[PDB]
Amino acid sequence: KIEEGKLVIWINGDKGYNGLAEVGKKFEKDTGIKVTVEHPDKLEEKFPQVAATGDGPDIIFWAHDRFGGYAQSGLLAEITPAAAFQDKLYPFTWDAVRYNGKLIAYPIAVEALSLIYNKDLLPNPPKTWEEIPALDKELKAKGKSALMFNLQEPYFTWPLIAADGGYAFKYAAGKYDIKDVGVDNAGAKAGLTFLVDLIKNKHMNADTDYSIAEAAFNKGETAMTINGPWAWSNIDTSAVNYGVTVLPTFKGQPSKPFVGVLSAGINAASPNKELAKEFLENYLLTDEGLEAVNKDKPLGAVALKSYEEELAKDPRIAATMENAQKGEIMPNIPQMSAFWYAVRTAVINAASGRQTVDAALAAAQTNAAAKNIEKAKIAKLEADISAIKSASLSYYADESKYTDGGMISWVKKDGKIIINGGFKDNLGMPYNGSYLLMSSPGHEKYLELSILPEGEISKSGLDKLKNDYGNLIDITNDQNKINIVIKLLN
Repeated sequence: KIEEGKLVIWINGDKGYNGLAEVGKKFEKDTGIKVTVEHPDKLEEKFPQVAATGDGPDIIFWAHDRFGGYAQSGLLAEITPAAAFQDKLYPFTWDAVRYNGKLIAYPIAVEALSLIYNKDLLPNPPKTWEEIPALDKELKAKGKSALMFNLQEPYFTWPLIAADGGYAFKYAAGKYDIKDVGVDNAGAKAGLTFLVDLIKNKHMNADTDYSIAEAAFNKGETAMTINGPWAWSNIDTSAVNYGVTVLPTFKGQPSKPFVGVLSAGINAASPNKELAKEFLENYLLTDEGLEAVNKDKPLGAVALKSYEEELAKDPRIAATMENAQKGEIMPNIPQMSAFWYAVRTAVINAASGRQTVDAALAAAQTNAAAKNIEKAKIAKLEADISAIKSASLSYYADESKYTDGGMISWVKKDGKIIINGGFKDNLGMPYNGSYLLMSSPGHEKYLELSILPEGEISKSGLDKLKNDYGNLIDITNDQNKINIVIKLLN
């Protein structure tokens, strides 16, 4: 497994490993424990594999959104920072490294999209999205465009869509509700419509991707663009007088970009959790520690309050932090994968005019939430089946039969359950259909529960019921009233 008495650290190759190695030198100097900083490739997928076998690095640096999945697999240890140390970091950064109720990583850096503008073409960037059309008409008269940014990835268009109410997953009490997606709400409809209106009025092109927008801004063809700190170096080699500021507002509300928090997690299988904690809290997450890493590679905005005030001297870094505070922490749950494809398809379909804004977002809401909504409905259906079996078994232990009276029927009328003018002996009934229990007086091995669910169940849903009860289910009548029968006894 992992050798005791040392620290193995994984970080991406674009992060400051030479400066991080210097922090390890000062740590070895003061403690005698050697620290090796390696930056191998494909570590975001190498870690969950290798750590499942109880191996890997002691500390892993990566964006916070993948750590929630790691925590679900039990690959990350719970960190124990004192309240005194937590106050050294911005409070909202601690929310990016939370799964369930526990802290599972140290926040390091903070990144978000910002508005990048050409100071020669536009010395005063606009504060609102609504004034960009008139700015484009004024700039097109001189052969320039107002704004070009990547429309192919929902990461870049989401700040406008979410500004008026859109959200990925509802965050309630440290937990994300994977059944609640805010893609088809009124706010997302307003944001996407304004984006589509910009395209239909020839202010932007629906085929604009990352490379086309970056090339146009670097050659001084467009006055503005939307990008993150990773693109600054390509603008510096272009030498165009550019600035970085807060994203424009939409309907009086700020744009809400997804916030990415570079985080350091401790391997649950590491025998050096105290060493990792000591290194991260009192060596890396200091003014000297972050400066050494930043001298090797700029971190952008950082979660440490004391050092962020120093980095904020760069107005580009100050703008990145400002847009991040006004944005939404990117959910760290693996259900975001279905969110990305759903929104990506909706934006592309609406931008090219293949669907209406309502039809694109209605499909995306389905593409992002329907499978998780059905998973809950199926589990509640199985909860009723186990409850009916439990109550039927409790009748045997005290009486001498199952149903007693021949048949029992549950049918859901208008909000309540009824047993039809005759009581026998709380079931949510997620599909509002009908339950019916079959048993003839005699024997001890003949219980048959038949269900007539209302609504509809996908093929992936019915197959979930075939993977749980084996051959104990015979699904008939796939048209009109579907029928599910289960033998509650083995």
